[PDB]
Amino acid sequence: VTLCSPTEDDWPGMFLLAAASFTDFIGPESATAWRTLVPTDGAVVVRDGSEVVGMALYMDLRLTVPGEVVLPTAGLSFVAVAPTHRRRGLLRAMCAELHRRIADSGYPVAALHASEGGIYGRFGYGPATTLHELTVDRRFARFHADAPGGGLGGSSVRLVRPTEHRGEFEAIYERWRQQVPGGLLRPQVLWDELLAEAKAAPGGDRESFALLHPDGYALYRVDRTDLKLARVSELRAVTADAHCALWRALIGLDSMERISIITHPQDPLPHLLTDTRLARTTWRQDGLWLRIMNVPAALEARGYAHEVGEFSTVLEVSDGGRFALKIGDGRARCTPTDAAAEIEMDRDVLGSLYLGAHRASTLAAANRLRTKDSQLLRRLDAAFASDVPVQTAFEF
Amino acid sequence: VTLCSPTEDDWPGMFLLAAASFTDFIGPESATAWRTLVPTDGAVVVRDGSEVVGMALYMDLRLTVPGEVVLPTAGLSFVAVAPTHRRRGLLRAMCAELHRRIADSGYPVAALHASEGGIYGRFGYGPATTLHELTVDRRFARFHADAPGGGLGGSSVRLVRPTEHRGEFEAIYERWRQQVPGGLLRPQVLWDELLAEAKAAPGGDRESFALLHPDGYALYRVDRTDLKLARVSELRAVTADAHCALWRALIGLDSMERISIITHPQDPLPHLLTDTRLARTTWRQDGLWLRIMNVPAALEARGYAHEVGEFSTVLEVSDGGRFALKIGDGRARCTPTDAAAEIEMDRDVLGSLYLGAHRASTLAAANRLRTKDSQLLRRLDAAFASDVPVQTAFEF
Amino acid sequence: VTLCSPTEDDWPGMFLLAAASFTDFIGPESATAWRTLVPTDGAVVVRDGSEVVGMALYMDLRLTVPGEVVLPTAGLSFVAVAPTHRRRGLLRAMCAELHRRIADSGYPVAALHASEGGIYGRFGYGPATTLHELTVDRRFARFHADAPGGGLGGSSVRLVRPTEHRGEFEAIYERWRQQVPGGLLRPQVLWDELLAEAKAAPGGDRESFALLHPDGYALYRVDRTDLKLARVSELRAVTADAHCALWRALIGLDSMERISIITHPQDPLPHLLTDTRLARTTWRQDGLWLRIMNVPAALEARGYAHEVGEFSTVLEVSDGGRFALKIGDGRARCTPTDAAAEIEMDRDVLGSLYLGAHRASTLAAANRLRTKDSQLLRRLDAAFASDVPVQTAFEF
Amino acid sequence: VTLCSPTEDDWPGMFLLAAASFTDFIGPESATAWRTLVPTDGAVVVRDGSEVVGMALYMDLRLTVPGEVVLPTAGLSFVAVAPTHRRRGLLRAMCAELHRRIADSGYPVAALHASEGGIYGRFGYGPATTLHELTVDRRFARFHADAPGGGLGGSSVRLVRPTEHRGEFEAIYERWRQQVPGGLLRPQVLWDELLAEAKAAPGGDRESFALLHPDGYALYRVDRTDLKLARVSELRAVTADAHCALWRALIGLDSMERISIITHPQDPLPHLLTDTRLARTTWRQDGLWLRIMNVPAALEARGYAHEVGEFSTVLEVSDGGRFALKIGDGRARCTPTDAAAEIEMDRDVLGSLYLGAHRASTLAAANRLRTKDSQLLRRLDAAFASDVPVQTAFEF
Ligand SMILES: Nc1nc(SCCCN2CCCCC2)nc2sc3c(c12)CCCCC3
Ligand SMILES: Nc1nc(SCCCN2CCCCC2)nc2sc3c(c12)CCCCC3
Ligand SMILES: Nc1nc(SCCCN2CCCCC2)nc2sc3c(c12)CCCCC3
Ligand SMILES: Nc1nc(SCCCN2CCCCC2)nc2sc3c(c12)CCCCC3
Ligand SMILES: [Cl-]
Ligand SMILES: [Cl-]
Ligand SMILES: [Cl-]
Ligand SMILES: [Cl-]
Ligand code: NA
Ligand code: NA
Ligand code: NA
Ligand code: NA
Repeated sequence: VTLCSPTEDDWPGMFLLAAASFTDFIGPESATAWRTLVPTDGAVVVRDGSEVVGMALYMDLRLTVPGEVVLPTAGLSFVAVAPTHRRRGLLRAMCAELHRRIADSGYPVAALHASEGGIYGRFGYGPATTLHELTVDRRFARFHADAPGGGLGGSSVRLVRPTEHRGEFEAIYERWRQQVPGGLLRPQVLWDELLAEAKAAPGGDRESFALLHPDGYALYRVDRTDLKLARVSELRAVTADAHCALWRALIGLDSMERISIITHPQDPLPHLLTDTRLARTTWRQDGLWLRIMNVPAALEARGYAHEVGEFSTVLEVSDGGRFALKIGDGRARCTPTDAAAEIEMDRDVLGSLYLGAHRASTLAAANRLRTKDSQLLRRLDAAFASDVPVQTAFEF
Repeated sequence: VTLCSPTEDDWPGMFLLAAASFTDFIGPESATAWRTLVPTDGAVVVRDGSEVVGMALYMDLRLTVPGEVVLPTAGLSFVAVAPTHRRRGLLRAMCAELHRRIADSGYPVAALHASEGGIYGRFGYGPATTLHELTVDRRFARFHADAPGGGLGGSSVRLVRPTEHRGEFEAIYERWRQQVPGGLLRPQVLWDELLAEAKAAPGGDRESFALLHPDGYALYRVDRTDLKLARVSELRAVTADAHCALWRALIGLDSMERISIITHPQDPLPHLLTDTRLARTTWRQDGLWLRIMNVPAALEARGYAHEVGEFSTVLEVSDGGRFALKIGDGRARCTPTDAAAEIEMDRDVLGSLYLGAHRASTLAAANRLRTKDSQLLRRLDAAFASDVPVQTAFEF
Repeated sequence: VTLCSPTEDDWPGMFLLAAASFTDFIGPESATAWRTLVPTDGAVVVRDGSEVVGMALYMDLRLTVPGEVVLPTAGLSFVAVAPTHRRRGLLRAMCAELHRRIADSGYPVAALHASEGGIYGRFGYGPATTLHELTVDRRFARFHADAPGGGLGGSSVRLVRPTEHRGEFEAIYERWRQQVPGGLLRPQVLWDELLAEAKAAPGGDRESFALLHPDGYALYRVDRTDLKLARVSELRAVTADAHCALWRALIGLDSMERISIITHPQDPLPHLLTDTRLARTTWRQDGLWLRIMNVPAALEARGYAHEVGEFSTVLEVSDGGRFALKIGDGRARCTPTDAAAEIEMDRDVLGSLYLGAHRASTLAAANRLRTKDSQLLRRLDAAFASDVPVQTAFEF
Repeated sequence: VTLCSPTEDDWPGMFLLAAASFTDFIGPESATAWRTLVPTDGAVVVRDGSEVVGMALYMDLRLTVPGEVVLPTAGLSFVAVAPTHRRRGLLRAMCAELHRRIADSGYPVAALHASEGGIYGRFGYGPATTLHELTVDRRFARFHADAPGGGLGGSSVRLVRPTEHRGEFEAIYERWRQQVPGGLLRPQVLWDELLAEAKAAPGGDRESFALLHPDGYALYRVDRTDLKLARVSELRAVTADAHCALWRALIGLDSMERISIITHPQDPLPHLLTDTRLARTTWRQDGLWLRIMNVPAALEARGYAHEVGEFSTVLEVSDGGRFALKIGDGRARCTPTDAAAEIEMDRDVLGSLYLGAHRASTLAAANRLRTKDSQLLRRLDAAFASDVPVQTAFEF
């Protein structure tokens, strides 16, 4: 049982583990496009001797954080252990090796999407964004008088084929991802992938349509089996006008009973309607998970709330260092100290605070975050809070 | 069609409308206990001529708001129009008369629980609290190492019969309701009611049990039909230790597969577990709705966040007045002005901001709240935000 | 195995067979009220030796037929064979004995409600009325401009308790049953029974409410388990105005999603709505079954369509006689003949034609009704057709 | 927003609206075969400026009406408004333009199949045929002694592949459609379409089989997911013998639990069985909708019942003219008058009466049809009634 970087001979055996480990496996044709995002020495395999019984890799990503700051981010993916090799500490050995390489490479944070919620906490990953499915019964949906874009004359929104308006989607997404915490750069090869999934599959998904505004788009398709449900796969809106305009078009899908979308907890859609209760939360789950690789680099890189007045404290991350933390004028200075800790937390808890999805007060109440000063707790809450609500970009 | 205060002759006819309008009607035996909370001239009936074709009333309540401030609150309830008299503007006439009496009586706010989400917005009520159902698959549930009360020696929690420990529940609730925004005073007659529902009913609900801590309780019963589901009807915890201790006991119900509870979005329970994903949000909805009766009285009565620095603005409520609003040191001064408005909103939107459940930024994005100053929006957000998360007390 | 009229000693043993044979058995308390409708020698029991292993009886009923003519009718009911005695020709022996007594007593027709659709055809019973369940999604339901009772001012309909308005229901029903084919006289003891079922049962049915017009009523209750469904148990309307008025009230039940009713195929309700498709047929089945005991007496008693011109024919009922049938001026003369048959049918087929529910053309196409003259078929169709659509009164 | 006849440049944009508006869209390959049935100037498009935001067309059809009379019929289809352009009166403008062209072209009637039951009533369309789904549990099904084709010797019915017996299906259908009200001429291109859908699709429908008699056929396939259900897509029988013979073969499908078919309310199938209750009505809905374009032309073209004696009246269609109507010897004469109206109805109500599906008495009871003479109502009922029951041909 040896842990190595895979050669080109190892990949056929990795795809077999992938096929047997992930249901959604789209096969080696689209594996070619995701492979370009893996750097040299981005991948580890465990061989028994011989076959592949374990793999993990990371991809080079660009993650937007509060203050419209863009961090180089190691995206962990394709993590699998063979059903023949469970409870052998392969995951722990592979994660330990990639984290070593990620840190040495100079990535301040790593990120992943979790197949289960009970695995990644112990390797220092905290859930950092919340997926929030809204299902609108669009037969009852009436827009509030206050709602934008209810005036006479033409609609700004067009119904289009995705593949004929690639340039415009790219441009709108690029604007979106730079202004929103949780935003990821989407490279050309993932746009090739996205627009390939937009066409109908034999005995599979139905054809995707697009609603296009100057400052937003919505990709959607009718459900395979439930022909009265439209699923919005992706809605990117740069302005409140574009968001409302796009939803007026989606509520216009008069052959549908229900529109569902996976969005964020602060989606304004419910407030656009006369009955806020028509936008039912049907599903909630963790989205992006964050491991803070370099605590000082990460805390200094993001912006903080300007409303909270300047304050200093000593933060201890369990096995992650102890730091004098000074926050004022929406910037942080984070420097080594041996002074007594005022705040203690595990590294995963910091990940969960970092994009403003979770409040320090909430984590404190569960004793995940320890301090003996309630004032300092209120000040952390306010500082780490994100002006622009955190959203989830795309699964990787 | 005449609108009057009901005499004792009108009540038999009101109960018939209640029976035909509300399914959960427990009949006139428990109507005697809710009737004590209705003041003289708290009720209006519409007669056709003759029978009752419309009714509405309010009850005298005490609602806790941010800053542990307790407001006299008109609780609207028992609102019904006969199926024979729809679309006749009876609701609008009854609401207009009660609001007149509520205002003249000197209540700064009114509140209700909504049977539908599309009715009460137009009479100035805004959803102010969020109900959040968590369903825990307790077969997988393991408490995090950080979680309080995992040490050796005795449990602090006892399994008891509710009716034998009334005094202790009352005391714990009284402590809870005074420290939590959304808290309501529960008078003796509603404790009589609650402990009567605690016993098993023939072909109805099963027997309620209680878990009792010094600083918290949980009332729960097994589901009528699903015998592997335990429903927590009510969990009141004054300390984080009590909350964790009570949940360790509930996760100890080893004959159950699932524990469900209707709680608030900031419930720390998910963070007490090694797998946060085991506490699934199964249901979300509006809880308490708030109509601000006197804008200056209400805005001046509540506490604000100490973290935001002193700031002044001019708020206009549509048909509710225009005010110079000055917030600093967690207090507000709200005085008449004819100066140009900086913020505009309908009266319902103010209700939704008032207990900190909804962010001004969110409502602004839906154009329910208008300003041309993003800095002022950030400052409102921060100020109106509640240190202690808003919870829902009991339905009325 | 001996077939006899039961003595008062036999009844305890009949109730046990009833309990074991019919689920809906309400027990001997309400068996006292149905027993009054059984004449002396109206009942047969089969004893093994000793216990009751078979029973059947008939009740004295008054059935309205086309031409507002009221026939004395033997109502077959309480028909059961013990599970220990199947395939022993007990049903055939009991039916043969009661039919003998019914004929000798001078009843022109017998009737029953069938537990299965494959039993009673061979004893000469034909399905004569059609039950037709309409389920209205009342959230979408809007009344057509043409619909009666949409004007300003008071409603004619009142929401009442059934038991407080017995006299008025009785009177309206009595008017209804005399003008509608399928109508049955409802004696005092069955009104006692109906108004006893109107009150709520512990772990059973919910409380029944009534909508009362001068010329119609609707009894309804909310479903045990589905709390958004209202079931209309009984709607009697003497005028089109009363029918529309009552449905405007039922569509006013704003807490309900769906109203269901068991009605007849020609119910005008769908045409009262802007969308006829909102009144979905959810269920269809045979209602009342008819055995013509005396062919000439029955054919001469009912009225026929005045529109068809006078015509003569020879009808043969298989083992029921052969008759010269002359129909003109909406009356029939039916006299013995040995002349060649022009029409042949089994006795059950005549039952199915007799109230106008089924067309001779339809039964002819299935070769249940034989003739070599298509003109005669058209003339039978037209003659037997009922001006007033046939309805089902109550189950017995 | 301009309304025009589409050029060949407009069609790509029409197919995109079709794809986004109709789920069942089979794509432009089969759009080529339906396009041949659209005359020059049979189509209208609405452009925004530019893209297609609205379309509607009509096809040249031949509809059989009572008296085996065949009318030229404008078949409205492919009617869609873009979700971006709702509530802009595009449907009303397109329907107004096509109705103008249809009338000027000299079509006496137009017809459509409705996607919802609440749209087309206001443009003068009445539901004229009833779809009636029967589901037979064929494990219990035993044919009555009276049923044709139960004798010894060979079956007349053969199990065949559809595509190998096109000529014979065509011939039988052609005979069927000329003798049945609701019948449509099926042109060669729709037989090409029907026999292309008869073969199995990858991850789609299973292979269609045919039962072939000299005087009837039944096309059927096993359900995609429910492998114990056979769906009869189409059963055409010219004689009662052929209908019974085909059903004896379908009840012979011994691997199936259930046979379902969409048929008409007067289908004799239930009467072919010993238990009529085995043929359960599972579904009912409106089929073909009829707009009478020229009232006199339409009323004079159809045959009437010979049984009703000669009678005269004055019919007023709301905004459709007023006519002296004289019916006798199964023919109508319909001429202009200013004499006082005896009958009044909207144009949609006439459509609903025209093929005999709905009775004037039923529509009168809902006040859709006004007269102060009950005798005249009985005479209309009898006259408009169809000897041959009305069936639905194929959806367009
Ligand atoms: N990284 C890749 N992603 C995808 S699509 C998103 C899947 C959802 N997840 C399912 C399990 C939990 C995490 C999210 N496809 C592919 S294919 C492929 C990789 C990859 C990883 C890079 C190496 C080349 C092979
Ligand atoms: N006010 C009362 N409450 C209750 S229990 C909570 C019901 C849930 N709601 C269901 C509908 C929406 C609002 C909440 N029971 C009673 S009984 C009664 C009153 C009353 C109102 C006071 C007048 C005496 C009669
Ligand atoms: N005749 C009676 N009816 C009823 S209620 C309707 C039952 C539905 N059926 C269920 C099975 C198929 C027929 C209809 N209850 C009773 S109780 C009783 C009799 C009786 C029959 C008369 C003799 C006294 C005992
Ligand atoms: N007219 C056409 N029909 C069909 S198949 C029946 C569909 C069911 N409906 C679904 C919605 C309600 C009405 C019935 N396919 C096509 S494809 C096509 C047309 C068309 C209309 C003619 C213009 C060429 C394009
Ligand atoms: Cl999102
Ligand atoms: Cl709560
Ligand atoms: Cl009925
Ligand atoms: Cl059909
Ligand atoms: Na809005
Ligand atoms: Na914890
Ligand atoms: Na009407
Ligand atoms: Na037959």
